Amino acid sequence: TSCNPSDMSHGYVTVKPRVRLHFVELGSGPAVCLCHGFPESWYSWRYQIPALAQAGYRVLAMDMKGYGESSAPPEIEEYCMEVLCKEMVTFLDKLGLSQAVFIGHDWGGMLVWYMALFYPERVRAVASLNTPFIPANPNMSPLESIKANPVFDYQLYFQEPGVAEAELEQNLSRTFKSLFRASDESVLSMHKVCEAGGLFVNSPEEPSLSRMVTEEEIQFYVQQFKKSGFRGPLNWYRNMERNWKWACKSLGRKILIPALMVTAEKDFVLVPQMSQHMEDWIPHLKRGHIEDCGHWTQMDKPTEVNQILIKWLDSD
Ligand SMILES: COc1cc2c(cc1OC)[C@H]1C[C@@]3(C)C[C@@H]2C[C@@](NC(=O)NC2CCN(C(=O)C4CCOCC4)CC2)(C1)C3
Repeated sequence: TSCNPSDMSHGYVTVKPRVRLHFVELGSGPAVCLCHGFPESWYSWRYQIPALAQAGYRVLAMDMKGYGESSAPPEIEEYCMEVLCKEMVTFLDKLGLSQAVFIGHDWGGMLVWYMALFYPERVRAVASLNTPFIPANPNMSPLESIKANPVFDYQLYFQEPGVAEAELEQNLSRTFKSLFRASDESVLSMHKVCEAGGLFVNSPEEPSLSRMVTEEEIQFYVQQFKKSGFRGPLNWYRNMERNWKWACKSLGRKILIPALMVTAEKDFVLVPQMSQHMEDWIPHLKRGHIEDCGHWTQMDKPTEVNQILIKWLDSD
């Protein structure tokens, strides 16, 4: 049901000089690669690694670049989609892996999406939790698509180096106790974060422990964000220009490999309606849906999650 880090097989792979990637491996069979979201760790797949291995799979759960035991280079440009995706491929190469299944959640959702577009020969199959695939529009700058959706106002507060960093890093134990909750325990409003001066502004001094997590697991995340900081994780937000430009090349291409889109009903930012037309560009796309389910899907509803994937991995 869970995973003891000191009971794992720990692996590391240098993909570039200052850049080594660490992961956790378990099981045999076809190779599955799990890529986490923000601000998390391979540990947030702790309910899915073991169930997946038992279904007959070679599972590799990752510390995405900038997190945990993976390297956190100081340059923002190192964090754009095009640079990260290529490093995934070098990753597969140095293990003798010709192809793989990729399954991403949140930001990791977007990464898994760029692989099936640009490197579909190494991608056996692709799946995403929350994150929808929406083709860029060549005539809407990214800062415009923020005007028309102020739910995303928080991205601007994130753009300035230093600022957002200070808030999340002053008291780490409060940050994760504040963030990792279910929708009905929420202590954040994404409405005018830029104006109010931050996120943890209307949030109590001593948050209560939510129902979903233990006082240990908060310590786990707390200690991982002690070596690297929040500079790395926040920079995944600050490459919107290049990502629009690179992405513009996909126009016309259609992913044709086996695919699956899974939405959650209490994610009020990565909202389900945002994927309504993903079938026009992905003709083979299967779907799933979960209810009562917020953002931290795997932690809230792990059994629903496990059943949907495993039924889909064995379908094709
Ligand atoms: C309910 O209230 C919540 C609100 C949030 C979160 C949890 C919540 O509790 C439940 C957490 C924490 C944070 C700090 C703020 C916000 C949202 C958080 N996640 C996020 O910002 N992910 C980004 C990467 C993937 N993105 C896309 O792929 C495309 C881009 C263009 O098209 C639209 C989707 C865009 C967003 C995920 C970031």
